[PDB]
Amino acid sequence: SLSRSEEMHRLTENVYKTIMEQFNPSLRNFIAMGKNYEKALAGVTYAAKGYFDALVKMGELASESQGSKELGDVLFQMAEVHRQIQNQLEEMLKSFHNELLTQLEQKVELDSRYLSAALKKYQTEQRSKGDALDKCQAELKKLRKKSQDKELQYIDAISNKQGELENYVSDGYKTALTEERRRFCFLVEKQCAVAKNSAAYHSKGKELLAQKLPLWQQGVDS
Amino acid sequence: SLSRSEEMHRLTENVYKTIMEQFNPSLRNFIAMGKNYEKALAGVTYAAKGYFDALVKMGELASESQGSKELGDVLFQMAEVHRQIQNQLEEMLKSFHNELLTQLEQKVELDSRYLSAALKKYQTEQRSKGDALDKCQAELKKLRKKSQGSKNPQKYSDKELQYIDAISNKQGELENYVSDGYKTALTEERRRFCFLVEKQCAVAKNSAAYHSKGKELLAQKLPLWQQGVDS
Repeated sequence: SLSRSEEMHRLTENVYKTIMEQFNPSLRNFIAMGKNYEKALAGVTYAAKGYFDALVKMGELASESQGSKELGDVLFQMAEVHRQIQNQLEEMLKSFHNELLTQLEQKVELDSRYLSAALKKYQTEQRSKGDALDKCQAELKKLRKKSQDKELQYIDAISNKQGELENYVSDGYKTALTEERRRFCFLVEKQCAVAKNSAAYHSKGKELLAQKLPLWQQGVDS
Repeated sequence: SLSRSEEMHRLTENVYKTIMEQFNPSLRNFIAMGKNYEKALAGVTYAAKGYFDALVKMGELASESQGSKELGDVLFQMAEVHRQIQNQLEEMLKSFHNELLTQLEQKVELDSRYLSAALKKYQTEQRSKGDALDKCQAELKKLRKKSQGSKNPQKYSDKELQYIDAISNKQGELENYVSDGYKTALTEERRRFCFLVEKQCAVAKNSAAYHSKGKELLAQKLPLWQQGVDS
């Protein structure tokens, strides 16, 4: 390591600062934004029922009519398809709250605070092994300049501190990057987890309509 | 129990009555729930945007990361799939509005008033033919009791045959008039339930296109995103 092992230290620092300065505040925004989105979804849930019952009611009247009885069956079936799709939506929504939103809230609420302490702790021991090396060198200097094997004790003590430091930094940086990568990953995963539940929503709708649509269409063209 | 003409006449009156007293009111309630449902979805549309921006921003922060840049793309793709799907919703929405709701709205608005005039016109006309028949048949009975068999003058017998002729004609016109009203009644009734189903179909057709566009975008990318997670 040259005088560039300074960069590695400085980098560990920025990684921690950036998670606090940008990552968490933006994630919070993401959460709030997601919640707003969640709230609108729940809205569709309540309104869906009013519509459902109105379909059924048209269905009943048709089933009670003088000569449009067969159409009552079409209406009921349409209401039925709506009920099932509406249920797959609620499944997705529940998965939106329980696996993405609630999770992220919990993992972000105190995260900056701990990263702060984690960073401070890192710098502290980093500053410690540095001050210990300097003072150790400020001695190998007081000796070499005074001698104008006690020297062998330092040159070999310096190199040990130089090693124990170079591998404390490199070590911090590794952890740091894990810290950064892990937070994005977690986000992506849960997103996938809900996107997967989303798929089961569209697939059921596509499926359900595929079966019934041609029949409803024929009942009309009848 | 006044023949098939009286029974059919009654069904005509009940058919118009059911369209005005139940079909139309329940249809207005249907439109009303349709609109509440429409607003709800519209609500989703707006929130969708903010969510979109958020995703993109996390994507940008990831592309500027040191060792998470890869994930930046997975987020951007998710943002994309979401934006597209969101547009497909806007569409189902537009058809839900332009083909069903607005359509049922003007159809229903002044309907019972026209159905009401239609009913009255039918009732009035079928009552004239009915009264005309009864009077006619009444003057006949009145004429017969003046009969003196073998001695009835030609003036007499000719008049009787004139009435028999007229009764036969009025009698038949009335029957068809009622018989014709009934067919039209069933058509008025039939047509509305049918129009509802049609529009419901059009919206369903739109709904399939949205749901299907969703399954392709996700079934296509999900497995790949599933990999980026695997790291």
